[PDB]
Amino acid sequence: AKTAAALHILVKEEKLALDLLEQIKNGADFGKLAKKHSICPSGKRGGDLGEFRQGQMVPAFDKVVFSCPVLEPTGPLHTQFGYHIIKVLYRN
Repeated sequence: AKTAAALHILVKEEKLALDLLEQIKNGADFGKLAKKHSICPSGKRGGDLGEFRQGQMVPAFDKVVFSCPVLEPTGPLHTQFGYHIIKVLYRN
């Protein structure tokens, strides 16, 4: 689509992603979990990038945006920086 609204959490290693995967079902909070675990310069912003086009952050985003349609969180997916879990919205 032209642009998509996406929430993103970047996990350094799968073991933390495994803790993240279980935590959301047991707890359930994608926005707050990004705040708690991102601890990065893009925690406040990466945890809520708003709408952006495929040419901003990372190609793997094209793979998932072309993997699951918007309104359907997907991840954690494989990426060179670690594992990306992304929630897809708007997308237009």
